[PDB]
Amino acid sequence: GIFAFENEQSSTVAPAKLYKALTKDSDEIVPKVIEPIQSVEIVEGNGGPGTIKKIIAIHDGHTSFVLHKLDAIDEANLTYNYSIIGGEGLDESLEKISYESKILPGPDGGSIGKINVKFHTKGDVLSETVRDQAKFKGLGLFKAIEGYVLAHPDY
Repeated sequence: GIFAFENEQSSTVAPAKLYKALTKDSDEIVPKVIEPIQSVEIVEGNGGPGTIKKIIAIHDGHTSFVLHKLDAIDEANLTYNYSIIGGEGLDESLEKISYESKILPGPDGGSIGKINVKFHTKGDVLSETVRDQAKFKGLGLFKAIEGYVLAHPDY
């Protein structure tokens, strides 16, 4: 099954600056703002579509990871599409989770972040907890990165 959700967040950060933090600089920012995440390492690719990162974390004392794959990036349009594709951090009920994001300009030099999240389930149902766990994580990450650039614009 495929279950799709949309979220939109307003931000006061300038669109190109928010976009850069979410894309080019996320590997650097995330471990600062998500304590359990220790590092983000590129394991395949050099930046082409298909580049895979291992997001290494500890949770409840045990190191694991999720794998993150770049599906498409288009800086000129401030768009970025990625999937979570495996590792212990991806629920066993899921083939993958795909994200399609886009940063639009807002009023007064700010931004609007739009994301479309697609859960690819192995079965025909999407467990509520699986859905909610991942939505909390995703929008927490956007908010954590956004909050970082707000408090540390000179990073």
